[PDB]
Amino acid sequence: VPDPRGIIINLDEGELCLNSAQCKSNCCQHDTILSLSRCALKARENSECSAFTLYGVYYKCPCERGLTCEGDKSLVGSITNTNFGICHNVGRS
Repeated sequence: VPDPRGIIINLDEGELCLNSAQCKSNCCQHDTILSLSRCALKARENSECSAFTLYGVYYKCPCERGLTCEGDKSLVGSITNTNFGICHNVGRS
């Protein structure tokens, strides 16, 4: 009996997900506070990205391989959870 098989993951983007660690592209995308979440792709250069990640669903997914999330301010009259950085090519050498 080779150890307990609890790691049942690997789902493509465009399908209904609970957390972000279930899809192949680790990005369960939140439909703005309502919580009906569907998987998506990671962010590209000059797009909004979440600089920290939890064990769960994301409002703006993190940056691609070699690019950083630039999370310095982004609070132009803040009431909801709308505070995000921009993807740029700093995390390489």
